[PDB]
Amino acid sequence: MNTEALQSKFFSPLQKAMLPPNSFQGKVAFITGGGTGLGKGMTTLLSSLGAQCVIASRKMDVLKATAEQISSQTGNKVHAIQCDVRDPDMVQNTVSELIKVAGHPNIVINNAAGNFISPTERLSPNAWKTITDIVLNGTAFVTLEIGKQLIKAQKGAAFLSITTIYAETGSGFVVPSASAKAGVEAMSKSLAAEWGKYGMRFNVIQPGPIKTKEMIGRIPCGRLGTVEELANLAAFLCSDYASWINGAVIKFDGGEEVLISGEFNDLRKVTKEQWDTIEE
Amino acid sequence: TEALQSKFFSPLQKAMLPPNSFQGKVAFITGGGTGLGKGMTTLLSSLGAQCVIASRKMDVLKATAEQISSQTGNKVHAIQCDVRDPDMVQNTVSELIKVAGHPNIVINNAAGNFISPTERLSPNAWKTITDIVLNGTAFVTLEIGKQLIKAQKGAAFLSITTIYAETGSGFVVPSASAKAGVEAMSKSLAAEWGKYGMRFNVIQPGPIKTTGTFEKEMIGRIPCGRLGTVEELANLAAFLCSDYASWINGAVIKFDGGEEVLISGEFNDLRKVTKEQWDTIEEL
Amino acid sequence: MNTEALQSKFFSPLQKAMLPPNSFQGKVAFITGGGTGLGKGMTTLLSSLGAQCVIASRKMDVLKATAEQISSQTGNKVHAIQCDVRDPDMVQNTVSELIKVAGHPNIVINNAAGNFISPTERLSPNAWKTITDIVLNGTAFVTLEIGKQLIKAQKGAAFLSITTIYAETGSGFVVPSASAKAGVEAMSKSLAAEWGKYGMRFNVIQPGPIKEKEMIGRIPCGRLGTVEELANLAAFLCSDYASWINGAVIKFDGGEEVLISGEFNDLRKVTKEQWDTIEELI
Amino acid sequence: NTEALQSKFFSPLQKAMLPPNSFQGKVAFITGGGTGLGKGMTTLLSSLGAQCVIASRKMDVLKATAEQISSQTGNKVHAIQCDVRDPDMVQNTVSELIKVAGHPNIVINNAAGNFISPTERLSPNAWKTITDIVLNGTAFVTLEIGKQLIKAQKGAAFLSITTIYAETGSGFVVPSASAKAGVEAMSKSLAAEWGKYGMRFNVIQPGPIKTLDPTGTFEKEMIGRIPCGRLGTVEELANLAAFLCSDYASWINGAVIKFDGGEEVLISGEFNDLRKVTKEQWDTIEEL
Ligand SMILES: NC(=O)c1ccc[n+]([C@@H]2O[C@H](COP(=O)([O-])OP(=O)(O)OC[C@H]3O[C@@H](n4cnc5c(N)ncnc54)[C@H](OP(=O)(O)O)[C@@H]3O)[C@@H](O)[C@H]2O)c1
Ligand SMILES: NC(=O)c1ccc[n+]([C@@H]2O[C@H](COP(=O)([O-])OP(=O)(O)OC[C@H]3O[C@@H](n4cnc5c(N)ncnc54)[C@H](OP(=O)(O)O)[C@@H]3O)[C@@H](O)[C@H]2O)c1
Ligand SMILES: NC(=O)c1ccc[n+]([C@@H]2O[C@H](COP(=O)([O-])OP(=O)(O)OC[C@H]3O[C@@H](n4cnc5c(N)ncnc54)[C@H](OP(=O)(O)O)[C@@H]3O)[C@@H](O)[C@H]2O)c1
Ligand SMILES: NC(=O)c1ccc[n+]([C@@H]2O[C@H](COP(=O)([O-])OP(=O)(O)OC[C@H]3O[C@@H](n4cnc5c(N)ncnc54)[C@H](OP(=O)(O)O)[C@@H]3O)[C@@H](O)[C@H]2O)c1
Repeated sequence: MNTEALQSKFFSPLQKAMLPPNSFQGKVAFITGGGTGLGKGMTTLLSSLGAQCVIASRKMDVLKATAEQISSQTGNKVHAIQCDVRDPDMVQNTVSELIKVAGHPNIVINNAAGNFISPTERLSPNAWKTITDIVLNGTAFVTLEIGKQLIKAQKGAAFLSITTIYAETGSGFVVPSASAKAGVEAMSKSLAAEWGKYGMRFNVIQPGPIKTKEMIGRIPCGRLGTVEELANLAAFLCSDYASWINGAVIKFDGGEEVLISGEFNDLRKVTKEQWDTIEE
Repeated sequence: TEALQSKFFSPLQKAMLPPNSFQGKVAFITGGGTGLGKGMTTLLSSLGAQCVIASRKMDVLKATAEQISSQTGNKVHAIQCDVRDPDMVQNTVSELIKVAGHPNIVINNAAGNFISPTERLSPNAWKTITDIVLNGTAFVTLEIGKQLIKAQKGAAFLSITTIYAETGSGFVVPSASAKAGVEAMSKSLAAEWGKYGMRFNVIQPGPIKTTGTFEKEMIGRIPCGRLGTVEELANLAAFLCSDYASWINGAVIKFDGGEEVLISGEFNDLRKVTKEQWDTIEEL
Repeated sequence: MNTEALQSKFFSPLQKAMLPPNSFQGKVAFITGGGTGLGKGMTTLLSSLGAQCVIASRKMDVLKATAEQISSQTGNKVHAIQCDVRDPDMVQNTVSELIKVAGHPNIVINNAAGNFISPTERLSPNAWKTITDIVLNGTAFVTLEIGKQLIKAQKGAAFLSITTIYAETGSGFVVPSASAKAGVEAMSKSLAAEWGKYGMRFNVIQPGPIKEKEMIGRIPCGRLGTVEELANLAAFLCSDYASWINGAVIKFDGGEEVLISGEFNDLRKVTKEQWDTIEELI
Repeated sequence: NTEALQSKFFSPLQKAMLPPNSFQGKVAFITGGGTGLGKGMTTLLSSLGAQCVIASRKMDVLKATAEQISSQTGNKVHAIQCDVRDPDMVQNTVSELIKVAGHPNIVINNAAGNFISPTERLSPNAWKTITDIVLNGTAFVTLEIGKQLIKAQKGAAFLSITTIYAETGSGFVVPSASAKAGVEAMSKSLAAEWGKYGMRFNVIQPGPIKTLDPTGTFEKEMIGRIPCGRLGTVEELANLAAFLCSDYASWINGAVIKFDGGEEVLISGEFNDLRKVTKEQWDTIEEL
């Protein structure tokens, strides 16, 4: 069969829960940006596997609707907490409330982000600072405060940051996002080293484009990723099956980064007949 | 301090994937008779995969194949193969297709290593490691790949390298070079062979439990406070070779308890500094 | 001869200017943090090679002194401008003065930084934010503003960011710095790609420890680096000899990163006779 | 325009950068020294006073190049015939190098082979050929010189020329990508292991250098993938190589330097394809 058909047959999405039913029972999970997109998918999966989930972002309206929607789907409680992660006080309140309504988290997912697609010369200083504040400082603030509380309580936890494939390579047009996300990965590798002694491990997923265009022509797997596939990976990394995975950075991108970064991968449209000619 | 690590990084050694979830799947595992390869074969077999294992020593291979087979009730086939010989590799792939079918899962795990000052290695010793690790994975991949293209079938490929493949390391230089070559190949074929339904990933393991003071010292370099287990490694490998990971391609996953981030961080040696010392140094 | 002597003989520092005399004549360089340490070293060399340098940091006192000190040493004028790089208004005023007194820069060195060595638990959100602000946002604010000006003027420039070896790997105890520095490296690689069309190139040096005994044992070259050595590498990367070097990250660390990062490098104190024993056992 | 800015601001400086005679008294051993990049590097080092020894398979081209450079610089270049994949030839070659010139201060591993081909069309032997020349050849040369240098209590600066795809991998050049990646891991390993012997090891990863494309349109399309807007030159590469092999770089060890006009960062960046978007198009995307 042709490319598209091989890709569809051999890279078909498996969009159901992977981990055993109720495997996350008795675990508390905290997800920033848990009300939409990737955060929402991860919450849905964790809740449905029995985790007690707490989600936090700026828009209380969307947050409550999502918490209520997942709650009635899974039977398990999702708590919503309004929080701007770039404000240390709201963060401190948020963690205080987190611990009151659920208890110390076993799973912390740093997923809240902001992004502008723009030529960099059209960005104001404030536009840049906004992305940096939400992504990097926001993740630092949440990690610092939860980290401090866990040390005091002598409990550990699994941390996961969702970054991006361009965090490692950089990219034009998404520059403050690229910088801030790169900062997030270094933080994770840093705290994986520093905080092992406290029972805290830190890992990263770098996603490519998830269905939530013909960037597909740049994806060896021949489709966009799905939220449910990403969530399975996240759940695995935040589970006890992955208790020895620490400091890891995992690409979830259908092969996109290796494709675009490989110098001669622009020969991929060259036909059989054209190859016969080149070899002569 | 070691109680927090023991409680919070406790190994979970049972099968993580759903029972019988690899039914109808065929897995080919080089170096399948021992260590990490055995543990991976065991897990895949217990989840219903039909496994084929291949390496040089037939007696160990047969014993392992028989021992797993009676534990799981699913058949494991042994094939004698020196992966550095293209003819033997050809016969092996052919036999694999004959007795089990085209593989859905390919695991390149066969390896050799010397721990030695590089200046003590002969050219032959160097070339041996390169042949087994790099050319062998290549030969296996090339041949399975050609058959899969012919048959219009795809597969998930997995190579076990090491944390020093990315960084290099003194004393394991030929291994470091060959394993790095293995990683570049996976990334290369993830891009080239996606169009054929083949995806390619890599696990970089740290020290796995395979006077006892060296072991104790090794742990001091590990944030998770213990060595890894074979069963944990196999859960990760089975995950990567499962349809749950059908959009995972070109990935490199450290399985090391945090060891690489610890040793590679410039100021991580400051972990030995005590709280009372920190109080003094913060005043300065 | 022993290890120490081999290292001494074969890795000896050459602390003199490498590039041809007056090869930076007609070039203007802007160096943040150029009043102390590595910044001062780099200014001294670029000035001594004929560049018109402009240095910028918070403390006018030290900045004015350094500028006069280098100027009298080299004969070429070094302008000081007071600037907190985390304050975008000051950055805007600073770049405007740079262009007024010297001209559009040909060389831009982002070197201003701050750091705390501390357990991460002991950091306040403010302490964290301060490092992030100086290092990442400061470098961004300076680059944004100068870049905008160079695009408007249709001129290009070579940019250089001084980071560190732990920016790529992370490190405990220096976590806000590691994060901000990694951010700076991603920025450089991003703008190397985006701004090539405008004649701007972006490179990075990752230094190890520059002029304790504990490190020297982790440095294959067996000594700390010198400021003059680092300055030669920086000068090369900001020169027309490196006009095709863009998006590069160069470790300047005596081999330290490869040493500490390599799993079996802890075996480096094993003696010949122990190696005899180890081999026999296998 | 864009071509005017790039031409003006990324203009090649193709003359020697290091001080005249700065390599007098030094000996340099270069594999593949007779052609292309190796030749260019040999020429510069000779011109700065180094005694060069070049080695590869074809004695005819090698001897010609050696003579041609010697006459241009007045400094002797020795040719030695050697297949780097043959450990016995390598041993004889190093022994000759030491007898005719001395223990090398500079070692440049530049000999290579490559196929551009769908991986499916490669025989085992074709794959093995690339691995043997690039990885094993570099190892054999390094192993033998290293052993001699240790025995003599001398050190040296080692340099390997790889490629931008050694770190990323790449379809269509898979044996070469793998072997070159092995070469990089080797440099990093020996930077750590052999520092104690006074040996340092660095790498340059070149992008496309001005020495399949009969019309000239593939080259033109390659340039569109390069921020600097041109291909690199041999003389520029040679300048970077000489810097890394000079005493000015005596504290540079385990480093990997891209020399690529920004190509690798351009192609690796997910959203860099947005460089095609015009000012007017951006005016609408930002207005939403
Ligand atoms: N979707 C993809 O194809 C893709 C690809 C690559 C990477 N990613 C990464 O994956 C993550 C998820 O992104 P997404 O696509 O699901 O949604 P998104 O468009 O990135 O939305 C960001 C989320 O973060 C929250 N947020 C924004 N500012 C906040 C703040 N100051 N404080 C607290 N929360 C804040 C938002 O909720 P509120 O508005 O209520 O504050 C929202 O839920 C991001 O980190 C992104 O970088 C996604
Ligand atoms: N164990 C660890 O702490 C650890 C840590 C990091 C990475 N790793 C990696 O994990 C993998 C598994 O190693 P292990 O610890 O299970 O034990 P091992 O001693 O590395 O196992 C070697 C395996 O490779 C096979 N083999 C060797 N030469 C072969 C050849 N030429 N052709 C075919 N097969 C060959 C052996 O079988 P035969 O003898 O029958 O040929 C044996 O099964 C290796 O790739 C290793 O590099 C292990
Ligand atoms: N020194 C080493 O062994 C080594 C090792 C690794 C990395 N590095 C890196 O190399 C670079 C050189 O640092 P260094 O060691 O020379 O001194 P440093 O302490 O790292 O840098 C301080 C410099 O930055 C300026 N600065 C601080 N905050 C500023 C702000 N808010 N706005 C403007 N300027 C500011 C300071 O001047 P004012 O006080 O007047 O503001 C001073 O000149 C740094 O980027 C550092 O990260 C150095
Ligand atoms: N030019 C570029 O655009 C570019 C780009 C990326 C990387 N590179 C790298 O830069 C280096 C130089 O490449 P190049 O373009 O000058 O030519 P090349 O085709 O890459 O290298 C051929 C050279 O290697 C020698 N050689 C081949 N097999 C040998 C063997 N078995 N033993 C000893 N020598 C052998 C050849 O001499 P004999 O025929 O006499 O044996 C010739 O001098 C290579 O390592 C290449 O990988 C170049």
